Amino acid sequence: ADLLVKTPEAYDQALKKAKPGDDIILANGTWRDFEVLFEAKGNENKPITLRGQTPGKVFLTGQSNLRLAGEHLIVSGLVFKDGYTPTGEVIAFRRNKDVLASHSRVTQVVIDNFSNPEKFEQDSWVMVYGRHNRFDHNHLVGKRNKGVTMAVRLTTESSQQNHHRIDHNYFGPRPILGSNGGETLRIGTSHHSLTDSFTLVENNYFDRCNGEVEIISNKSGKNSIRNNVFFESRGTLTLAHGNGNIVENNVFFGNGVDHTGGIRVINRDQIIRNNYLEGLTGYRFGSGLTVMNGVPNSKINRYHQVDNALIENNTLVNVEHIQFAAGSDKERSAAPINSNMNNNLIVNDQGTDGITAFDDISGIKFKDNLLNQDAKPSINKGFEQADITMQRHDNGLLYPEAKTQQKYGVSTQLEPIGKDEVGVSWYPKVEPDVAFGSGKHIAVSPGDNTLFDAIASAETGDVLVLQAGEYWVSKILSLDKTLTIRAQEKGSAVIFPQRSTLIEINNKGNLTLDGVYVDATNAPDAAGNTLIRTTRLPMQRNYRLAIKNSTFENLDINHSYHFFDAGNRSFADYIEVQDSQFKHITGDLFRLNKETDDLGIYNVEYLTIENSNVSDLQGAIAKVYRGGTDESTFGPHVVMNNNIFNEVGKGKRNKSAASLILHGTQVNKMTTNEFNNSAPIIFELTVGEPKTWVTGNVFEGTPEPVVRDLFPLSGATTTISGNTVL
Amino acid sequence: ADLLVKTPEAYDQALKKAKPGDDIILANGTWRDFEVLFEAKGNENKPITLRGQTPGKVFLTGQSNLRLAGEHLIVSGLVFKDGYTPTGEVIAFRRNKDVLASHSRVTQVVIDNFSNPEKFEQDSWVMVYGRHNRFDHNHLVGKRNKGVTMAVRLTTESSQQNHHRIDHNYFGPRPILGSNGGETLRIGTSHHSLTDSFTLVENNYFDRCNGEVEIISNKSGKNSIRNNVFFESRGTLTLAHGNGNIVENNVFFGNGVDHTGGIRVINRDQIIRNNYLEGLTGYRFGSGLTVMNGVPNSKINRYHQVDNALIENNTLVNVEHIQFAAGSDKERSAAPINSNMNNNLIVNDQGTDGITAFDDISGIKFKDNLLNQDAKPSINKGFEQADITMQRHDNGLLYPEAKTQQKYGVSTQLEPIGKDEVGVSWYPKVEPDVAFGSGKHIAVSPGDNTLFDAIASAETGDVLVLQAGEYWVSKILSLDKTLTIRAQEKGSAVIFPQRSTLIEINNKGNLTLDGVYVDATNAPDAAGNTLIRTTRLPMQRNYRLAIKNSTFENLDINHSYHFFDAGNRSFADYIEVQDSQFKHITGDLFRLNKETDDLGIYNVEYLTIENSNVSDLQGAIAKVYRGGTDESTFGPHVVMNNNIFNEVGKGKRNKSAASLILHGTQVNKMTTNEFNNSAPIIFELTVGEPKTWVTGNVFEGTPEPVVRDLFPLSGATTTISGNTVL
Ligand SMILES: O=C(O)[C@H]1O[C@@H](O[C@H]2[C@H](O)[C@H](O)[C@H](O[C@H]3[C@H](O)[C@H](O)[C@H](O[C@H]4[C@H](O)[C@H](O)[C@H](O)O[C@@H]4C(=O)O)O[C@@H]3C(=O)O)O[C@@H]2C(=O)O)[C@@H](O)[C@@H](O)[C@@H]1O
Ligand SMILES: [Ca+2]
Ligand SMILES: [Ca+2]
Repeated sequence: ADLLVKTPEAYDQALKKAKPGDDIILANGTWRDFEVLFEAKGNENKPITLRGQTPGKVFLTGQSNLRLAGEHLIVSGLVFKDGYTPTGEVIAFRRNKDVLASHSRVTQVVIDNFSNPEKFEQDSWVMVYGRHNRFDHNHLVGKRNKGVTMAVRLTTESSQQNHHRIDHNYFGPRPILGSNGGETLRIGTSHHSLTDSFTLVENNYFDRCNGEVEIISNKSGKNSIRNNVFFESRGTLTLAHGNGNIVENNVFFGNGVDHTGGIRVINRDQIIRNNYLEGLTGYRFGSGLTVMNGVPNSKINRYHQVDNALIENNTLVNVEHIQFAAGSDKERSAAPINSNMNNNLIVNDQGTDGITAFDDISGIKFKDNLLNQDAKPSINKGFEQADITMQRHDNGLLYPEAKTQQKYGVSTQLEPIGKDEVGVSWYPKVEPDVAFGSGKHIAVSPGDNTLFDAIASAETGDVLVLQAGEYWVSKILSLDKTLTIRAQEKGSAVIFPQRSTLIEINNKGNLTLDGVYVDATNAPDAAGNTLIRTTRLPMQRNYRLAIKNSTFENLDINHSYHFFDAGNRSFADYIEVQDSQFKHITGDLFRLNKETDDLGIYNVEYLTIENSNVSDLQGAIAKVYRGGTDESTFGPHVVMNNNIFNEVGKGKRNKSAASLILHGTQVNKMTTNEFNNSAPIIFELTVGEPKTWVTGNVFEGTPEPVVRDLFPLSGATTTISGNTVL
Repeated sequence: ADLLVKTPEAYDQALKKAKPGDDIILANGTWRDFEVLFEAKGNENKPITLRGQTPGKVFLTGQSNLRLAGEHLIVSGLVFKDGYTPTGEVIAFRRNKDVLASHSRVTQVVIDNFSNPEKFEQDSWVMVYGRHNRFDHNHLVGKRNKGVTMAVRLTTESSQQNHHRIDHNYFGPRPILGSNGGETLRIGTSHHSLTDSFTLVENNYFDRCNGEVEIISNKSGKNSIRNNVFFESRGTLTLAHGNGNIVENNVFFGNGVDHTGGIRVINRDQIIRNNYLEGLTGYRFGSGLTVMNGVPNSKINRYHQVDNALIENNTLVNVEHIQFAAGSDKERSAAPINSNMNNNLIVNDQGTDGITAFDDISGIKFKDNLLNQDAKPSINKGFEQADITMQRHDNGLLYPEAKTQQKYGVSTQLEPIGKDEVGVSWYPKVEPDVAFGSGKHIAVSPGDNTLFDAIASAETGDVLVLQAGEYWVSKILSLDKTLTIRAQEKGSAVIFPQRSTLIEINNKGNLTLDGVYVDATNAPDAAGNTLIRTTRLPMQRNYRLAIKNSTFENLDINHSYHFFDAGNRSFADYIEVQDSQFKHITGDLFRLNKETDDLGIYNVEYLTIENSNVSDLQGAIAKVYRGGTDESTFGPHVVMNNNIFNEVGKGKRNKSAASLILHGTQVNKMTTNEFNNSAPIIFELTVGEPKTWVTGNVFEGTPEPVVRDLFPLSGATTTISGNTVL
C-alpha cells in the first residue's frame, strides 16, 4: 500500500502501521528540521520503503538527518540541502548502538553541500553499520567540514563481516580541507583493522575528491575495491590497515592535475591487478604507485610490512613517481617480502621510468614488465624495453598497438564507468566553482559609495569595470560572491579606503583585482588596519584571491596597517599576485599564520607572487604557518619569482625578523628575485620531507636564507644555490 | 503643536516644518535601523521636542543612533535595544565636528544591551559636546564592549566651559570588560585636561559598574561630582588629569564586595569633602582612598603631583586601604604637597586603620581626625583614638553615637539618592544575571539524545536531574541559558560523548555540573577534541562555569583532547571546580591563554580548583595568560587548594613544560596541594605588583615552583614558604 504523508506526525502514524511491501511516501515539498528515524521490519521479498513522492521535489533541509533501523528497508528519492545534520552523520544505518539496520538499501539520495557551518566540528555524511546493506546510485558533493564523507563502521561483530555493497555512486567534488580528515571513503578503523569486513566498493565515480591525501582509506580486511573511476582527484587509494584486500579494474585519470595519486600498498596479501593509471603527478606517499615500508612489530595503528603483495597487469601512463619501499627509516625498517610484480606496463614520456627505491627491494620478484625504449630503467631483472606506440581505444584507455605487447598492462575489456552512468539522472552534476568573468560586465562610475553599490547588485561571476576617477569607500565592502574589479584604463582608477577595512571576503566570496590603484592615505589613523581580510567569523567555503596589474600605496598612517589578514580557520584555495606594486606599508603583506594550535591546519594552499614590486614594507612579505606533525595534507606551496623587494621586513614590530617566514610549508620555490636591503628569508621545516628551491636571486644588503630544520635529518630536500650575496 | 510621524520620511517632513514649542512624536512600535538626526532651533522657553508616543513602547533597534544639533532641543521617552550604533556613538550632542548642540536635553531614554557584538570594536553610548546641555533621568545598562559608556568631549573651545549637567541617571550594571577601556563616565581627555569644563555630575546611581578600575575618569578642570551613590561597583572615582575639581556628598556602598574602590586623588586643588565610604575592599590604585604620587617634569598624559588637596569630613567605615603617596617609584617621585586632611572619621573593625604611606607624607597636614579604639594607628599626629559606637541613621549611614564625635566625618544631613529615584519608572531595573537553581527542576531519563532535549525545553535557571543510567549524546549540547545538570545520585549518571564537543557554552549560557560522570572513550578519534568550550564565534555575554562532585575520565582517544577550551575574546566571570576527579586526558585541562597580542586582555576573572583530583593529564591544569603592561584590570585570580595532582603536565606537546603556567595573573594562591610526579608550577609575573602565595604544598617528584619576573623589582609580593620538596 501507498501511505502518503505530508507532516512529520503523519509520517509517525504511517510508520506505526506499515507492513512488508508498503511504501511510505513523503509528499513533495521542503521538510525542514526533519530527523527521520525509519525503524521497521520488512520481509525478504516485501521490503518497507520510504521514498519521496517525486525524486527531486522532496527536500530535507535544516537540521535534518536519516537513520535506518530494522531489516529489509529501502530509502529512495530524497535531497538533503540547505542545512546540516545535528548528529554525527547525515545518513546512518542504525538507530543507535542497540538497534542496527541490516539488509537495507539507500538509493537515489542526494546530499548537496549539507555542510556543517563550523569547518572543524566533525561529522560524516554516510555511516554504515550492521550487515548486507547497500548504498547505491547516490549523489554526494560539496562536503567542506572535517570528517570523512562515507564510512563503513566495524565497532561490533554485528557490523563486521558485512558484505555491504557500495556501487554506482557519484562521489562528487570535495574541496581541500586544509587539514586531515578529508577522506571520501573509509572502510573500518585502525582498532578493528584486523577484522574482516568484506565490503564491495564497485563502479563508483570519484570526481575531484580533493579533501586530503587519502581518497579511500581502507582499514580492515578482505574488502574488494573494484571498477571505480578516480577523475582528477588529489590523493590515493590507500590500503592503510588490514590484509587480504583486492584492488582491481580501477581507472585513474589524473590529467596531470597537481598531486593526483595513486594506489598505496601497505600490509599483507593485497592484490592489485588490472588497474589503469594515467597522468598522476603525485609524489612521496601520494605517488601513482607506492609500496610502503612497515613497522615491525606493532600495533594496529601503525603500518605493517608489505608481505605477499601481488601487483599484476596494471598500466601506468605518464605516472611521475612509482615508489618501492617508500617511507623507509628507523621505525619503518620492514622492507617488502614475498611479493610479486608481474606483467605491468609502464610508459613515460620524459626519459625516466618514474621508479625510485628506498630500501632493499629483493623481497619483490619482478617478472615480465614492459616499458618503452626511451624510458630508462631503474631495475634490471623483470623489466625489458621495447618499441611501443600507445593508441587510445574506444574505452578511453591507452594500449600498445603491437598485439604482442598486449600481454602487458590492463585487459582491453576494461570499461571505465562514465560520470553520466552514476548518481541520479534527476539531479545535475555541476561545477563547484564560479569562474571569474563568467557573467556580465558592469560599468561603474566614480563617486561616493559607487563601488559599494555596484558590488551589492552584481551577480556572481560578473566583472565591474571602473571608469576613470576617484572611488571613496566609507562602507566596508563585503564580498559574498565571485567578482572581478577591473579598471577600464590601468592606473586611471584610484580607490581611497576610509575605514579600517576596505574589502572583507565572506562565505562564497572570491575576488580578482585587475588594474586598480589603492591610495590608503585616508584610512583611519589607527593601528591594526587591514586593507583586505576575510570575515572574522569562521568561514565555510575556501576562497580565491588574484591580484594583477594593481598598485597599493600608503598603508602607513599608523602602525600595523596590514595588506591581507586571514581569519582563523580560513582557507584560500589560492592567493596569487602578478605584475603588481606595493609601496609604504607598515604591517605585514600576507598574514597566513593564524593556526597556532599545531594540528596540521593551514590557511592557504598556493601562495604565488610573480613579476611584482614591493618597496618600503616594515613587516613580512608572508608569514605562513602549518604546525604539528600531520602528513595528511599537500600544502602550503609558496612560489615567488621575478620580484623586486626593497626595504622589506626590517620593522621593529615584526617579531619574525624576516621578510618571509615559512613554518611547515611543503613546497617552496624562490627563483630570480631581488632582496635588496631587507630582512632574510627564514624557513622552519617540519615533517613530511618538504622540498625547497632558492636559486638565482640577488641578496644585496639582505642576509643569507636561514634554514631551521625542526625535524632533522628527516628528508627535507633543500637546494639553496645559484644566488649572489652582496 | 504635536506632529505624530509613523515613518522616517514623515519624520523628515515634520522636522522641516516644526517650530519652537512643537513636539515631533514618534509613533509606538519598533523603528529598525533608524539613524536619527534631530537638528532644529527652539527657544529658551519654547523648545522643540522629539519624543516617543508612549515611553516604553517606542524602540530603536538594529543600526540606530541619535544626533542632536542646534539649541533648545529635548529628546525623551526612547528605548534603544536589539542592535548597536553604526557610528562612534549611540547618542551624540552634535551633527558633526562643526555643528554642535547646546542648551539641549536628553531625558527618560533607555539604552539596554545595545552593545556592538565584537567586544573590541570600540564605541561609546553617550557623547556630549557644546555647552549647557543636560542628560538626566536616563537608564544605561549592559554595555559589553570596549569604550566608555558616556563621555564629555572638549575637542574644541566650543565644547569647553560647558556647565553640562548630568543628573538622576541609572548607570546600571556594566560587566567586567577584561581589558582597559570599560569606564562608565569620562569627563575630558588628557590632552584637553587643562581646560575648564565645569561639568556637574550629581544624583546618579552607579549600580555594579564593573567595567574596569575607573568607574569615573575625570580629565578636565573644575568639574563637580557630588551626591552620587556607587553601589557594589568594582572601580574608583579617579581624578586622573585636571585640577580644581570637587568631589563631595558621595556615598560608596561596597558591601565588602571584591575590588570596591575608591576616590583616587591626583593633581591640584582637589576638594574631597563629606563623602561616605563603607565596606570597600579595593587596594593599590583601586583603594577606598588613594593619594597618588605624581610625575614631576611633567607632561600631560602624566599623573601630576598632588598639590593643595583638601580631604575633609569624609567617613570611612571598613575601608580596607587608605594609601598615601601611592605609586611612588623612580618616575613617580613627587610626593603630595601643601595638602590637608581634616575632620575625617575612620572606623575599621579589622585591627588596623588601613593606612599605608609609600613615600614622604609631610606635605599632607593632618588635623582633628578620629579613629576607633581597636584600630592600630599608622599615623599619630592629627589622629586621635576614642571609643566609638556607630548607629545607622535613617538615611542608611553610620554615625557616632556621641555628639562630641559628630564633628568628624560626614554631616547628618546627607540623603543618599536611592536606586528607585533614578532612571525612569516605566522601565524595570532587573538583575544582570540569572542565578543557578532559580528555576524549576526537570527530571531526565536515559538515553536517546535525552539530555539534548531536556536542555532545549528547559527555562533559564532550571535544574535538570539525571536519573541513573547511561546518557549517549550524539548532538552538541549548546547552552544559551543558565542551567544546572545534576545527577539524582552522585556517580549514577554516566554521559558518553560521541562528538568532538560535548558542551558548548553560548551567549547567555552558564553551566553548573553537579555529580555527573563523563566517560569520553567513544569520542571521535581525532586530535583537538574539547569536552567543554565556549562558542567559537564572537561571544557577547561573559559566562560562569561551576563543576562539582563530578568525574571526567578517558579523554585520551587521540592527542590534544582538552577538557575546557576558551574561545578568543571570551571571558569567564568565574570558573569553579569543586570536589571533582579527572583521569587520563591528553590535552590541557583549562585553556585560558588565548589573548596573545599583549594588550591587557584576558579570559577569566576567577579560576578556582579545590578538593579535586587530577591524574594522568599530559597538558597543563591551566594555562592562563594576560600579556602587556596594562594596569586597568584586577585579574585573573587563580586559587587552587587541597588538590592531588598526579602525573600532570609532562606530555610531549605541552610547550609550556608546566603543570600550571600563569602569566600576568594578579592574585595567586596554591595552598595545601600535592604535586606528585608532574611538571612544575611556572609563574610569569608582569606588572601591577601581583600577589602570590604558594604555601603548604608537597612537591614530591615535581620540580619546585619556577618564578620569572618580567619586571623586577616592582611591588610583586611573593611568599613561597612551608612546602615540602621531595
Ligand atoms: O602618567 C602616568 O603615570 C600614568 O598615566 C595613565 O594613563 C592614563 C592616561 O591619562 C590616558 O588618559 C589614557 O586614557 C586614554 C585612553 O586609554 C585612550 O587612549 C583614549 O583614546 C582617545 C584618544 O586619546 C583620542 O582623544 C580619541 O579622539 O579618542 C580616544 C578614545 O575615546 O579612546 O584616550 C584616553 C585619554 O587620553 O585619557 O590611559 C590612562 C587612563 O587613565 O585611562 C595610567 O594609565 C598609567 O599607566 C600611567 O603610568
Ligand atoms: Ca587523516
Ligand atoms: Ca582606563
